[PDB]
Amino acid sequence: GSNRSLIVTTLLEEPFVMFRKSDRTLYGNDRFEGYCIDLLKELAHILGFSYEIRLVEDGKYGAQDDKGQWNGMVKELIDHKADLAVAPLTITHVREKAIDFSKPFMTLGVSILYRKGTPIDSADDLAKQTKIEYGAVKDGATMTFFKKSKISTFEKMWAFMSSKPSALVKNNEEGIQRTLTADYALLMESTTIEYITQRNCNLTQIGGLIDSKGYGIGTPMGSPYRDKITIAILQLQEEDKLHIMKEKWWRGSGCP
Ligand SMILES: C[C@H](C[C@H](N)C(=O)[O-])C(=O)O
Ligand SMILES: [Cl-]
Ligand SMILES: [Zn+2]
Ligand SMILES: [Zn+2]
Repeated sequence: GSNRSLIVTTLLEEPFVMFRKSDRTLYGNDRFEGYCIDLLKELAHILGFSYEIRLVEDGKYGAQDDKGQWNGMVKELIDHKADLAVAPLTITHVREKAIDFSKPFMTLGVSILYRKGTPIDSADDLAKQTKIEYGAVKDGATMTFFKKSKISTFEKMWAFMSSKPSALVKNNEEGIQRTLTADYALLMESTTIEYITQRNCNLTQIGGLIDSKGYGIGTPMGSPYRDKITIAILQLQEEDKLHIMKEKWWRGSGCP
């Protein structure tokens, strides 16, 4: 064991982690802002560590291939290339077999992003039909949810998605654009839907939450920092700081 700064793996995703806008050019950690950047700053202060933020090269959250090999931030942790993954990283039972998670700092569920004014009201309506395309981000928790479901409705939807080489999108930005340009609904985590629908009055959430889960800080399996981060998250919750941080970055814009 050594004393050194922690390496934090992450990726770009609004409003969690973004390149802050400046016209003096910025280096290192100073390049970044967002809810997860604030959370990291608070966790580092409480626990007393310095750190360096590195974007994950493949830009992916993490999913397993047919051989069982991981990619994205999960793989960085597995390979011990980072000490912490600080991102909107969904805690899943499958991922827990490969990495460790703090307790959640945010909770959420899968829901549906679609246009307003349609008669679609639930995931069942989407599995019912064919005119409206639907999908999710590739190599993500939401995709894995459908690929692994044993509920008929979601097995059907996975068959649909999986077979269309367009429905599984590279990231949230491309999914949002598809919703804006084609007859397409995005399966998407509810926190990000809240973020988008507060800023785009022509989009809405369709239905409620299809499941319930949390975002946690990821560590390599067995890391001593996992329980420390958990304790610090509980302190930030008790101090009201996770509340302030959410409302800081989910500020919202006027939608009549
Ligand atoms: C984009 C998002 C990624 C998700 N937060 C994950 O950790 O895999 C999703 O899958 O819906
Ligand atoms: Cl980087
Ligand atoms: Zn290690
Ligand atoms: Zn409040």
